[PDB]
Amino acid sequence: SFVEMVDNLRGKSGQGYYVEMTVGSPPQTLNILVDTGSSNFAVGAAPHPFLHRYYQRQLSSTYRDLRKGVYVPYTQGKWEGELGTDLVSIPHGPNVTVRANIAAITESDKFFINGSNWEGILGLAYAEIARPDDSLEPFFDSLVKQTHVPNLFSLQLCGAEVLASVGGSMIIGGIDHSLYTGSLWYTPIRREWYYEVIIVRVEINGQDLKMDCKEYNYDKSIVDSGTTNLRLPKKVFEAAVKSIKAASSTEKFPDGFWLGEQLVCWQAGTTPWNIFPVISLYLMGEVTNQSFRITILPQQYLRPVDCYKFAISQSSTGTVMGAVIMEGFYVVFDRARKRIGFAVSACHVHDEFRTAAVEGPFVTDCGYN
Ligand SMILES: CN1C(=O)[C@@](c2ccncc2)(c2cccc(-c3cc(F)ccc3F)c2)N=C1N
Repeated sequence: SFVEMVDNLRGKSGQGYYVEMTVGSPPQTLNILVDTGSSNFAVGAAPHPFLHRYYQRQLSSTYRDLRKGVYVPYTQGKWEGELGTDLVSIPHGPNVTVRANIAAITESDKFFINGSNWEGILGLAYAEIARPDDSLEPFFDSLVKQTHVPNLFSLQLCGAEVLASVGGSMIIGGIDHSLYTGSLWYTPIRREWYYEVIIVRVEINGQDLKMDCKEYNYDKSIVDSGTTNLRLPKKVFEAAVKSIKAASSTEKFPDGFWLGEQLVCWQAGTTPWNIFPVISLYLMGEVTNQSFRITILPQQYLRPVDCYKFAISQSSTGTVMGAVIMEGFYVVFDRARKRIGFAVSACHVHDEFRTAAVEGPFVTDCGYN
């Protein structure tokens, strides 16, 4: 039952959310980043300065070598490992054990994070973007094929001298109605690689950015629990920042802040949330000319570091709806029906004049790549 999966996620602000897993026999306990933006189950499997524990294949009686290496250079860094399979469970998840592919990371650069408290990544996206190629079955595919767990999972990410601690829930194989209020609205998964969606309109304090919607999805828009910020294509970013600056003009900030590098501080409970506007993303609906909107507050896009960082930033690889977006909502990754549902989260942070919202329908191609 889903009650035992509630609060099964933990994290530090800006360093992702992780779920506890065990790998091998006897079971080796590891904290694993829940990542909808990649498709490899990849776990530290050798000593590293930021790892205080790692996967030791030699200690597992059930480990099987696939006799194949994997090398994954990526923009910000890289990881490299060796492929194999082993038994995998999620203690506070479905009561099942599955044989899954595991990339045992032997070498990496700027991949692991100092103090994050996770030792690997659970890529929940689709085979198309798996490394080295799409023949390496992702964890969730193996889980569904090997067990009777329904082809669906949902994420409630709650957020918040030491980085603030965050919590949330990953409900595997269904939807926990206690985790949200109001209605669930669904946007189609445009293609099964990333969790790609289409944004058809963007509003800052009710004011339409009035861009050709192709810009919003140039060259794609994805939902990514493995990204902290709301990331926007350059032209949309600039337009968004312009509008946000204007709405909050009363107070004045350094452009280092708007560039998401500098933090700004008020002291304990004086933060002027009301001076910052709400942001609405309209997502394509299940019905052609129909859309719905998710609206987030400054409490979501200014993330605590008294002090905050502007968690909206520029992207050259399309829109990324990261934690900043997801923390307002209960997000259903309905793989079986090729759609992503959004509803107001029971845990989303807000005040007594505003609240995050999911609302539809609104009547309204925008697909780019
Ligand atoms: C964009 N993106 C990545 O770059 C990657 C990844 C996955 C697999 N292969 C290459 C890159 C990743 C790797 C490591 C850490 C983090 C990370 C996650 C957080 F939530 C916060 C801070 C972090 F640094 C993210 N996952 C995703 N979605």
